Amino acid sequence: THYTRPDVAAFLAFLNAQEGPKMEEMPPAGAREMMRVMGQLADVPRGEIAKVEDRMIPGPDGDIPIRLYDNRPDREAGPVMVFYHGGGWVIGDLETHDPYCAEAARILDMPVIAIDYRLAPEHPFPAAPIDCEAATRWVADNIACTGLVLSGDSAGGNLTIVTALALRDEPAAKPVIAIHPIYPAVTTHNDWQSYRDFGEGHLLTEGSMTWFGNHYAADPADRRAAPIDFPADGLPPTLLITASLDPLRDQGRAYAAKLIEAGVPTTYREAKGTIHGYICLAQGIPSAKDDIRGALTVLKAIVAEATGA
Amino acid sequence: THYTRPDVAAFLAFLNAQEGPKMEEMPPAGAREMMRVMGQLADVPRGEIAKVEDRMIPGPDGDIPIRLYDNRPDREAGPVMVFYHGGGWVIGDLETHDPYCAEAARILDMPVIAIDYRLAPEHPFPAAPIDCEAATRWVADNIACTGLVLSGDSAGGNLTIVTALALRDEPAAKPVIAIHPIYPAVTTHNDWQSYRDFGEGHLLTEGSMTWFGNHYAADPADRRAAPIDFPADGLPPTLLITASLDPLRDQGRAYAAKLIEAGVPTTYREAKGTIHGYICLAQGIPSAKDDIRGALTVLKAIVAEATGA
Ligand SMILES: NCc1ccccc1
Ligand SMILES: NCc1ccccc1
Ligand SMILES: NCc1ccccc1
Ligand SMILES: NCc1ccccc1
Ligand SMILES: NCc1ccccc1
Ligand SMILES: NCc1ccccc1
Ligand SMILES: NCc1ccccc1
Ligand SMILES: NCc1ccccc1
Ligand SMILES: NCc1ccccc1
Ligand SMILES: NCc1ccccc1
Ligand SMILES: NCc1ccccc1
Ligand SMILES: NCc1ccccc1
Repeated sequence: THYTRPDVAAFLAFLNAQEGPKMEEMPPAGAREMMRVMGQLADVPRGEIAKVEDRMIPGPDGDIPIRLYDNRPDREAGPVMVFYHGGGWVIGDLETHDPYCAEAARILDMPVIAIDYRLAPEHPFPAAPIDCEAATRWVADNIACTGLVLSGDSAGGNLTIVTALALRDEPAAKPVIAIHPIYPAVTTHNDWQSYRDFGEGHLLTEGSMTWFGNHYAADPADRRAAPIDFPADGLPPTLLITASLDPLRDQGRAYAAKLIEAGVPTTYREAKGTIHGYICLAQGIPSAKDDIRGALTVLKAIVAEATGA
Repeated sequence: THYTRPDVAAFLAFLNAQEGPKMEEMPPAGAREMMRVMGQLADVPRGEIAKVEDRMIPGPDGDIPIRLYDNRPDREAGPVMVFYHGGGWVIGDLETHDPYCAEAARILDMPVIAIDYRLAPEHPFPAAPIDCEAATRWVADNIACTGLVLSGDSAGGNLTIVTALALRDEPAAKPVIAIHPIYPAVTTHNDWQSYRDFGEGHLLTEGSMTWFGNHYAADPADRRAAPIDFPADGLPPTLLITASLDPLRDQGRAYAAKLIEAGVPTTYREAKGTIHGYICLAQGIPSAKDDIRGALTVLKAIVAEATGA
C-alpha cells in the first residue's frame, strides 16, 4: 500500500500489540508519563556530552526553564540553536527530547538551548508561543552568539516557524540565520490527503490530534497557530523535513512550497517510509538515526554558508 | 526598487553602454558569435584541469559532439555529470560554457560531459530534447559510471528537467542520482510577475526571449517544452537555483514548489541580487564565482548522500 521501512513496520506492530489506554483516554499527567516512559524504552540515551546546564530565565508570565547542551564549551561566539520540543502543546519536557538535543549539539557543533515552555491545558494558547518568543529573545540578549538557529519537532516545528515570524517582524539582538522545523504543524485544518491516508495506525492519530487540540484551544485565525495563512517573505533559510507516513506531511510540503514562492531559500527533505515522531524513537526505529544525522548534516552546512558570507 | 548587487549593477551599466545591434536584430550565426565574444570578455578562463577530451557520438540525426572534463582521470567509477548548455535553444556551444564545466568538474570531483545538441532554427523543437536524451543514454551505456547527475542552465535547465522525466519513465542503463537545473525555463507562457519586472534591462529580455522562442518553435502542450504542466512525482533529488532579477525566476520557484508537493527532495536556492546567465559571467560579475561555488558545494553533498545510502 504505502511504502514503509521494515524497521518502522516492526515498530508499529510492537506498538499495536501493547495493552493499556490510548493517550486520548488519559488525563494530561498520565499522557505526560506515557511519553516519558516511551522515550526511556524507544529512544537512545543522552550519550557523552561535555556540558549540560539548567537554569531559569525571566519571562512575561513567569520564569521559564531552559537547558543548555554544548559539546565544545571553549568555542568562540558563533551560532546557537534554540529548540522547542514537541508533544501537541500538552506533553513533552526537557527530558523527553534530551537525547535528540545532545545529539544535535554533537553533530552541529553549536550550543543547543532547549525551552521548557508552558503547556496546555494549564496554560492554553497562546502561552507556548509567548514563552518561546520570550526565551528566544532572552538567548539573543544574554548568550554569546552571532545568530540564532531555531528548531523543533511537531508542535515545536509550529513554534519554530511562529517564532521566526515574530523575530522577522521585530528583530532580536541577533539575527535568525536559519530555521529547521521538523514535521511541523502549520494550520489547524485537516483537509489533506496525508491526513486521510495516515490518520490511523501511524502513532499520530486523528484521536490524539483532537485531544491535543482541545486542550491547547488555539485560535485558528492567529498567525501563532496557523502560519501558513500569513506571508512568509523575508524568513531565514529553512530546512523543513517531513515524514512520508505522517498525517502532517502534506501541510509541511505546502509550507515549504510557500517559502519557495516567497523567495526564501528552502531545503525540503522527506523521511521516506517513516512516521511522525521519529526524532525521539531512535532505539525503537534504528533508521531514525540516519534521518537525524542526514538532516543535521545539511543544517550544519546551511549555517556554515550563512556564517561564511 | 529591486535589490541588485553593486557588481551586478556595474556590469549592467557596462552592458547598457555598448553600441551595436541587439541579438534579436541578428541572424543566428551573428548571435552565436556575440555569445562567444561575450564569454571571452566576461567569463573566467578554463583554468587548470587534468583532462579535457572531445569526441563524436552517434545520435539519432548524426554525430553529436561531446566534451569530457575530469580533474581526476585515474578515478574509480562513480557518478558522472551530463551537462546541457543554455542559449535559448539557438546559441551556445561547447566553448561558451567551457569555463563553467571545468569549474564544475574541479569542485564536484566527478567527470562532466557537455553535450553539443542540435540548435534551432536549423533544427527546431524537438531536436534539442531528442539529442539530450540520446546522448545521456549513450553516456550511461558507454562511460564507466555508477549513476548520472543531469544539469544545465536556462534552455539547458529545461533540457535537464525534460531529460530527467524521460529517464524516469524509461530508465537508462544507470539511474539519475540527482538533477541541477540552473535558472530553468519550465513553460512557454510569460504570465509571471518576474517577467513583468525584469523583462527589460537585465540581459535576458522580452525581445531576446521572443526571438529565441520563434526560432525554436516549441509545442506549448508538449512535456518536452512545458514540464511544469506534467506530474513531477518520482523525479530524483533536485537542486534548483534561480536568479532574483531574472524574468524566469517565478517559474523556477513554481517548479521547485511543484517538486516538493510531489514529494521530491528539493533544494531551492535563489541568487539574490543577480541576473540570468551569471554562470558564464564570472569575470564581469565577480560575485558569480560565489553563486557557482555555493551551488556546486551543495550538489556535491546531495550526490554524496545518494551514493552513501
Ligand atoms: N550559560 C547560560 C545558560 C545556562 C544554562 C542553561 C541555559 C543557558
Ligand atoms: N509530536 C509528539 C507526538 C509524537 C507521536 C504521537 C503523538 C505526539
Ligand atoms: N502537534 C501535534 C498535533 C498536530 C495537529 C493537531 C494536533 C496536534
Ligand atoms: N488543532 C490543533 C492545532 C493547533 C495549532 C496549530 C495546528 C493545529
Ligand atoms: N565594496 C563593494 C561596493 C562597491 C560599490 C558600491 C558598494 C559596494
Ligand atoms: N567604493 C566602495 C564603497 C562603497 C560605498 C561606500 C564606501 C565605499
Ligand atoms: N572597470 C570597468 C567595469 C567595472 C565593473 C563592471 C563593469 C565594468
Ligand atoms: N575518447 C574518450 C572520450 C569520452 C567522452 C567524451 C570525450 C572523449
Ligand atoms: N541566454 C540568454 C543570453 C543572451 C545573450 C547573451 C547571454 C545570454
Ligand atoms: N517560449 C519559448 C520556450 C520554449 C520552450 C520552453 C520554454 C519556453
Ligand atoms: N532559454 C531562454 C528563454 C527563456 C524563455 C523564453 C525564451 C528563451
Ligand atoms: N568586472 C570587470 C569587467 C567588466 C566587464 C567585462 C569584464 C570584466
